Amino acid sequence: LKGLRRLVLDVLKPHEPKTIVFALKLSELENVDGVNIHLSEIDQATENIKITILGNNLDYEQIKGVIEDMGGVIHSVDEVVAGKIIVESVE
Amino acid sequence: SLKGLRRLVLDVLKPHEPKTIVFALKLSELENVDGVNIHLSEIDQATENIKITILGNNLDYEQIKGVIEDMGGVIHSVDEVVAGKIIVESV
Amino acid sequence: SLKGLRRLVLDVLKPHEPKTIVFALKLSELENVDGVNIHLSEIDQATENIKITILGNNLDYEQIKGVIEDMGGVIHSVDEVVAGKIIVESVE
Amino acid sequence: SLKGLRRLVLDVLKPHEPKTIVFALKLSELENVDGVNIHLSEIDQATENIKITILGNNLDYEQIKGVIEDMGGVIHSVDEVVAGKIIVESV
Amino acid sequence: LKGLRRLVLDVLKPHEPKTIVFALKLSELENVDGVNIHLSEIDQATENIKITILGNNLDYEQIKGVIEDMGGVIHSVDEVVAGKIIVESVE
Amino acid sequence: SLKGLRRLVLDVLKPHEPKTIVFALKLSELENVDGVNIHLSEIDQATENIKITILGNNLDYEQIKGVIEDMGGVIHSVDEVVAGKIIVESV
Amino acid sequence: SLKGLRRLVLDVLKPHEPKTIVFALKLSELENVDGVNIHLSEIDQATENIKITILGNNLDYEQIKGVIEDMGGVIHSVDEVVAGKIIVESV
Ligand SMILES: [Mg+2]
Ligand SMILES: [Mg+2]
Ligand SMILES: [Mg+2]
Ligand SMILES: [Mg+2]
Ligand SMILES: [Mg+2]
Ligand SMILES: [Mg+2]
Ligand SMILES: [Mg+2]
Ligand SMILES: [Mg+2]
Ligand SMILES: [Mg+2]
Ligand SMILES: [Mg+2]
Ligand SMILES: [Mg+2]
Ligand SMILES: [Mg+2]
Ligand SMILES: [Mg+2]
Ligand SMILES: [Mg+2]
Ligand SMILES: [Mg+2]
Ligand SMILES: [Mg+2]
Ligand SMILES: [Mg+2]
Ligand SMILES: [Mg+2]
Repeated sequence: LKGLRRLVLDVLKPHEPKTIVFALKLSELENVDGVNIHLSEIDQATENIKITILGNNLDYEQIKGVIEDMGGVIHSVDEVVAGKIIVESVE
Repeated sequence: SLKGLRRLVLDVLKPHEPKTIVFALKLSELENVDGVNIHLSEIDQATENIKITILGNNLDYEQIKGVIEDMGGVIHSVDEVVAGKIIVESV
Repeated sequence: SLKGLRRLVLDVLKPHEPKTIVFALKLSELENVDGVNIHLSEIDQATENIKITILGNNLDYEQIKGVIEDMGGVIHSVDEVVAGKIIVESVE
Repeated sequence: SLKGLRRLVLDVLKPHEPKTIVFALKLSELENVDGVNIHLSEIDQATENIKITILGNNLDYEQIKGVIEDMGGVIHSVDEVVAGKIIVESV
Repeated sequence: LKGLRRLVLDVLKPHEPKTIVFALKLSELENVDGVNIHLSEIDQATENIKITILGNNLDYEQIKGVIEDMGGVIHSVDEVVAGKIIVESVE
Repeated sequence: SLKGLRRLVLDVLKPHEPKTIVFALKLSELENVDGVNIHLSEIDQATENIKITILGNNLDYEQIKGVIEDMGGVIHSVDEVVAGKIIVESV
Repeated sequence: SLKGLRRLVLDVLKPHEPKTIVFALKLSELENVDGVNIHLSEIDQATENIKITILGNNLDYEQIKGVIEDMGGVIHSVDEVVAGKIIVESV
């Protein structure tokens, strides 16, 4: 258990494909334990989704690749957890 | 083994009849479904807004949507999707 | 064996009598009912609005509705339903 | 066997005497009462408003009512009732 | 496990002695398992404190004596828990 | 044996130097101190207000106050205190 | 031995480049560090404000500060410090 452990991505995307498709593909990466997609807000042609990815030594670029290949773009990385222990934010 | 779509939060519109209970039962009788939670969002005239949370393993979206429509329901939005081996909650 | 209806949150309106502790007792005595929670939402002139939470296994809605209605209450709406092997909570 | 009335929350009005500690002790001394919690809601110039939560097995309402009345208090309302094998919480 | 188990007191006391001593003396009473003193507000010559006393079969008169013999006064009993099971107030 | 001052929540005022890191460090090296948490409440032109939480057994206030003093800090108030065999939280 | 600085929460300012993932990775690769959490507070024109929480044992601040500065980061303030054997949370 090392490297990138959890990422929270601010992603913008068209209506297609559906977020279940995004979720599935991402979840199928080998170093990924689970993926959560939260619909932030849908608009006229786009959709704003918050993706939480849990894993072990996650390959950002890989993750960004799957996302972009499906027409989505990453607007920002909101949270990054790295290491042996999943450290939560102290608000 | 646990994989695929694990949880779906669905925004659904439907007529008073049949009652949410039938939906819950029918959805819960699906093969990979562990459980189903149907929360009433708001009642209107001849209409009813519910939030459907379906937990299970490698769930079939299409099979779920099918059940719902087969009962006069319609899916307005997919609010949250969880996929993978571990259930990940939104940060 | 866990299956069927597992939990219901019923919005019920009823005259003052019988008291809610009687609704609770009667509902709790039903077979397959693990427990019952009756929350008082508001008291009116000659009526009360109460929230009923029923836990159990493979619950029979009609039977539960029967008890509530035999008792003088009316179900205005089913606010929550849970069905299946696992009691899944609502994600907020 | 665990059954009957399991937990009550009572809206009680009482004179300043006797003290809430006397109500709590006396009620906790009842045959099938596991515990009692008295939360002071408001002290008025000649009376007080308390919320009495009583936990137990097959609780006797009339008996609990009696103890409260012999002590000079009166039950204004029954806010929550729990009954059966398991203690269920409101959702 | 019988009698008074928890008490929450609204106490008024002059600046001296320090709460550090209240908590310390009270914690030293026979049937007390622990004491939590929370500072509500401090004024020009006094301060309002919240005393949480946990234990088994607590003696109110003893505690009250210890409080007064130190200069503080009990303005009110905010919560009382009696019995075999520590029952929290249902909100 | 677990007794006396168990936890303290200290409101402290101190010049920017020495840094809170040194404060936490020297306090944590005290005899019966299990751990220390220093929370920066507010920085000012020449001073900063921190909240200090000290966990341990039969803690010595005089000692704690001493160390804080020596580094130029000052205890403005004692917001919370726990004493006794068991750690009791406020209700 | 479980001692010293256990957890730190640093308010940091930095240019968009390099990404926060590299910071999170590099800080997690430091000896003594069990895990790192970088929360995005805000993105500005040429800058970015992040809150970094570091967990581990007997952490070296000067080392952490260096890694950050070596990457263009700057520590505007140390918001929380935990030191000792047990991780203590702010009350
Ligand atoms: Mg919009
Ligand atoms: Mg409407
Ligand atoms: Mg009304
Ligand atoms: Mg009304
Ligand atoms: Mg209604
Ligand atoms: Mg209703
Ligand atoms: Mg009232
Ligand atoms: Mg009044
Ligand atoms: Mg009043
Ligand atoms: Mg009332
Ligand atoms: Mg004042
Ligand atoms: Mg005052
Ligand atoms: Mg007062
Ligand atoms: Mg100031
Ligand atoms: Mg200021
Ligand atoms: Mg700005
Ligand atoms: Mg700043
Ligand atoms: Mg700052």
